Amino acid sequence: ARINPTNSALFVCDLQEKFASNIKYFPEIITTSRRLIDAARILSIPTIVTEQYPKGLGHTVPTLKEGLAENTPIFDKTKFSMCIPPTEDTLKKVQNVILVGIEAHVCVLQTTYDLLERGLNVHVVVDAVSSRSHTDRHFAFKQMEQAGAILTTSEATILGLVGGSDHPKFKEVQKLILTSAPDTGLVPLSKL
Amino acid sequence: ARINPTNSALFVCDLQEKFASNIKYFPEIITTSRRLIDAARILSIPTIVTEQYPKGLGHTVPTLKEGLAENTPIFDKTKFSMCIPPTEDTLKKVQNVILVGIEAHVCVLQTTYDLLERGLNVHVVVDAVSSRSHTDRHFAFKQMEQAGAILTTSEATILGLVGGSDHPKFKEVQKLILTSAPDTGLVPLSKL
Amino acid sequence: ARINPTNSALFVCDLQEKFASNIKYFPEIITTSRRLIDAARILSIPTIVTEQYPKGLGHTVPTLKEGLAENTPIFDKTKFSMCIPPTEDTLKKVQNVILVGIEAHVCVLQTTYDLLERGLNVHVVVDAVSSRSHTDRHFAFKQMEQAGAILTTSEATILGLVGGSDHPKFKEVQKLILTSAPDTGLVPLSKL
Amino acid sequence: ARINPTNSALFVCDLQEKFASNIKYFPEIITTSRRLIDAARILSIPTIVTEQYPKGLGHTVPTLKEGLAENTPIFDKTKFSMCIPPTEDTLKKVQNVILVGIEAHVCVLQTTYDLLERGLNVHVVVDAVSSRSHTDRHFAFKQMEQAGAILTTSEATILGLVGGSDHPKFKEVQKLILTSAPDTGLVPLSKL
Repeated sequence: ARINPTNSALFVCDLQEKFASNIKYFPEIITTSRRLIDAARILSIPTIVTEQYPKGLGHTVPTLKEGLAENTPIFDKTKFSMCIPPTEDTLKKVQNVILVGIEAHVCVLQTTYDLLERGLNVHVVVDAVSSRSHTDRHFAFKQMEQAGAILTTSEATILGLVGGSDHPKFKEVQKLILTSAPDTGLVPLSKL
Repeated sequence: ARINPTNSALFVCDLQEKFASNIKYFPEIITTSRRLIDAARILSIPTIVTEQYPKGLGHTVPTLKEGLAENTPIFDKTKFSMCIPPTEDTLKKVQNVILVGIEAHVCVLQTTYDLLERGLNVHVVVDAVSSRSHTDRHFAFKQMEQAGAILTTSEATILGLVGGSDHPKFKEVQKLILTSAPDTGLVPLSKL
Repeated sequence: ARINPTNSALFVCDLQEKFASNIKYFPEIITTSRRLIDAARILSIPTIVTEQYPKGLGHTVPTLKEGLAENTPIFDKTKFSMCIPPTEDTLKKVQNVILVGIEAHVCVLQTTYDLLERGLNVHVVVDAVSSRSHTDRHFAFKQMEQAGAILTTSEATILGLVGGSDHPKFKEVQKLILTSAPDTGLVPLSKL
Repeated sequence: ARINPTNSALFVCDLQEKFASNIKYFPEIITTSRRLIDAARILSIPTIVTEQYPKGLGHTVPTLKEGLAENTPIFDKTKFSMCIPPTEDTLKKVQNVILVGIEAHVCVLQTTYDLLERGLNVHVVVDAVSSRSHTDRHFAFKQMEQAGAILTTSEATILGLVGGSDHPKFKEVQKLILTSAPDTGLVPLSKL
């Protein structure tokens, strides 16, 4: 599974502001999710944003909306998976889904399962995906891996999409990754 | 393997009183196993409970018993695996087994092996499964995933079973997960 | 792969005296390797022991020799893999090899590759296998896992062989695991 | 996948001067990469070196060039993968690639994928591979192994190539591994 700007879509899973206080490393996950949003906008990659029950949970964080392409749709849902009817038009035109968003073990995991069933490759951006619980997040990644999803990072994805430093949009995406993505406790303390 | 209340069974492995002093995170595992017992009762999911040598090892912890459906069967065994004659008819009806309890590397692991041989999918609830030794538990999970068992968490499992906030039993199961399941030392301390 | 006393052999890899100063958790690995030596003797499981360059690295630690049955051969070698001509006949009569010993990333790993090629299932006893370096040991397990070897522990293996407390040899092998196996730093320290 | 000096090539990717201050464990990785370069020269294993945009990033670190086998090609590139036309003839002669170098999640990962696509076995030397970010490096290895790359270590590789202590070049390669390769924090802390 080799991602490029013409065979991939970005899915933004339920990144709503009323979650903030519960989600682990939420500020970092917003920062890094915005990088992927910008990258998708620069690389003309179709972006889908969902919102879980926005009547109670509010809408997508403003900063993320501000990076979205002019015609990016935002679909509301009560089903955990992002694979709802109005997303299928986008899904027919791509072979890869890049996934960011929250409750890795719920909406991100169920989405991942649905996309894999449909024969799509799923690229989970671990530094842009989190849960209320560290354990739920930790094992969400394992379940996604077991099922065949690629566990990747923001900088790996962004540079993987352009393939080389000669890419027409390399300088634009390089600006987004000038500083390393903020740490989200993914790397264990080292044994001496 | 997509779990729902109609294609799954809950298996409760040997969570007995005399194990309290020896099993790592025993109190936590009891709390979290009870959540899964409750979810199964709510969603009409058949529950099987076993006990190993109940005369020596005690009976199932009261907190767990108190959550069981009116006619949930409790079977005693000497075999490590829960796949014993009295459980065979339950297994014939289901495609998935949700697994909690102890002897992670013994009874839980051997149960897992036996179920996979029978063609069942196994969903090991890591935050509800433990051992006397941290090392035994850690590599039990690795052995299960190697064998093809799914390493999942209680909250992932509960919400996975309902699939969305419009499920008629969503509000009932939502009570079970109001607070995150207690930590059982599954996530490594991270470095900067 | 389901291990039992009639389908398995124990392979003891190069647990020699001069490694004592240059192996992480050497005393712990000897203690635990002796447990598997004991279990194999009790259960009539054929045991094969090797020695690499005994003139320059010393002989098998006395504790381990004392646990071997009256027969049990000790083969010297210069090749890293324990798969030398004298071991070929034992391998033909079994489907599983339980593996303990040192140079996880060298002698243990190469033995593992050779055995899997011969069509044998390999069960690596992680709490009885080590290296001079933590990194070499850590990724040795990952390499073994990748090739299809099972990463197991001493108690999991010993109890896995008997399958229940009604087994005629249960109480005899239970003696070997009354106390948990020594801790060889294999579990990540966890975040609060 | 059984590496020997006659079926293998060493790929050194983008270990250049301007990366020195922007790569975790750069000095360690250079020391360890030099061990593999020396081993390849000793064992007459074909070595290939790439440099990414050497106009801006400078050239291969002097110490590494000092050890290179006599007729070693060094190719420049802007594409992240080492799999460029000039490397094709080398790759048609081998079944195994040993990989060291930097942007674990960029050059090394992209090279790894390209190599695996060509039906080559990839041996990733984890103690000679790193990134600017720990998280990027950590998941680089995960993505590599998901794709089928072997995560190995320098000492495992050197000794794996010779097969035994009676190899005509064993004493020569043994000098390179007299001390353990410098630690790069790859093993999870288990005890403070």
